[PDB]
Amino acid sequence: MGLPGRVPLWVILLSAFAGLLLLMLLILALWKIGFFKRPLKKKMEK
Repeated sequence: MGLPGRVPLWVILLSAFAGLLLLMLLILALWKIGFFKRPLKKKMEK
């Protein structure tokens, strides 16, 4: 066994799709660490 090192066009899709998962998770991950860093309209009643 051993491929000639070919590069399947899918590599771009399979990769782009693979990296998308992390690339998204970072953006979403921040949001959790972001939104959470912004409490909604504090309470009142003094």
